[PDB]
Amino acid sequence: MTEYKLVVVGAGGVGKSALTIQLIQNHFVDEYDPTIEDSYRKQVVIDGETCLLDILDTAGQEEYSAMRDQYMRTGEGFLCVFAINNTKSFEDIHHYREQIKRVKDSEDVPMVLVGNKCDLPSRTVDTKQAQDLARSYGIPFIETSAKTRQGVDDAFYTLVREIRKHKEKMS
Ligand SMILES: Nc1nc2c(ncn2[C@@H]2O[C@H](COP(=O)(O)OP(=O)(O)O)[C@@H](O)[C@H]2O)c(=O)[nH]1
Ligand SMILES: [Mg+2]
Repeated sequence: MTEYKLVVVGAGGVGKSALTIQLIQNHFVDEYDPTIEDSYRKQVVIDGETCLLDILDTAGQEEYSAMRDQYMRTGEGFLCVFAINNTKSFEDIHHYREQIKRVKDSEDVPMVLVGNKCDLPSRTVDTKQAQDLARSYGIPFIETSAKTRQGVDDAFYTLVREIRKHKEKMS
């Protein structure tokens, strides 16, 4: 009955699509056209509450989408995703958070920092690094693998729990 509008953002290749599809369909996609942006819905139970997750997997294509606009402005929570084997994608995080702050005109937007691909040994971004950045933003940090499903539910559900904290402060 309660809906949650989630948006997944981050540099190309970090695993935004694989994480979303893992969440909704419980499998790991080998390849997914990096230009495809679409929303995915799933009814789930989180801490005993039935809700519908309405999740926008962004792809960053300059072509107009009225759905995208709607989601960024009405998006209640955002997953900011980098890959632990992609130093540049971690450097790109701040750009994403800053543009979310602008859309919401707020420094307190429900948001979670996600370090994806944590099954890979070629790690270049250590946990303390990402934990210190999330400390600065005042948001949770979760390490995930869309391949093995580690942390995937935790990432999306933690975001819902952040939206709940926000919603109950604002009223
Ligand atoms: N090993 C590993 N590969 C991943 C993971 N998540 C995504 N990938 C792969 O990384 C590539 C890009 O993922 P994709 O979801 O298209 O990233 P996007 O551009 O952010 O949407 C694909 O080849 C996926 O199979 C992960 O957690 N572990
Ligand atoms: Mg994609």
